[PDB]
Amino acid sequence: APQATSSIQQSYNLNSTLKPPTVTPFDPSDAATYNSSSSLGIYDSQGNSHTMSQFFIKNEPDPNATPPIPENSWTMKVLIDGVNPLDPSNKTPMSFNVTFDASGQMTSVRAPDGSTSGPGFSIDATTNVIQFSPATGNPPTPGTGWIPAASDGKTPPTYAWNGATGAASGISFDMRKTTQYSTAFAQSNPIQDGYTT
Repeated sequence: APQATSSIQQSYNLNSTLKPPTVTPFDPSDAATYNSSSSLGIYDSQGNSHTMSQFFIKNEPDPNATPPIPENSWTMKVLIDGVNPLDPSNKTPMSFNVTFDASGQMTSVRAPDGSTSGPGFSIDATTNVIQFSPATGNPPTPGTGWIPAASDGKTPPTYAWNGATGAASGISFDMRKTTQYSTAFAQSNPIQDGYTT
C-alpha cells in the first residue's frame, strides 16, 4: 500500500537583503508579489502526488500593526496544488509569521495574530513545529485540515476533494534551523515520509 505524508522536515535561508514586494496583494501566479518560493512533493492516502508550495514575503516593520511587526519578520504562505489546503474551492493560503533574532537565527513560527493556532493547525511554542491538523468529516469538512484535491482540468479549473485523505495525524511541518542571512534564498533537501505505489 502507499502511504500519506505525515511529516515534512525542510529548512530555508530567507534572503536578508530582500525588501517587501511593492506589488500587493499576494498572488501565487505573480512573482512580483512575493520574495521567494519553494515546493515539494507529498502524497495522499492512495499514493497520489500533490505539490506543497511555500511562498515567503518579507514584512515591513510596523509598531502600529495588529500585532506589531518586528524586524526580521517574514510571512510564509502555504498552498497545496495551488489551492487552499483546507478547502479546494478557493486559493486562500495558510499563512504563518516567521521571525529571526538580530543574528538571523529563527526565533518563532506563529499564526499571523501571534498565537500558536489557527484554522487547520497548531504550533508547538517551544520547537516552532507546525502540526497541520487532520481534516475531519466524510466528505472532509472545509477548514479542518488538508483536503487532498484534484482539478477537473477546465479553464478556469475547479478543484474538488479527490476521495483520498492525508495521514491520520495530519502533517508535522518542521522548518527548524531556518536562517535569515545575506545570501540567496535556499531550501534543504526535503525529508518527508509519504510514498507512492
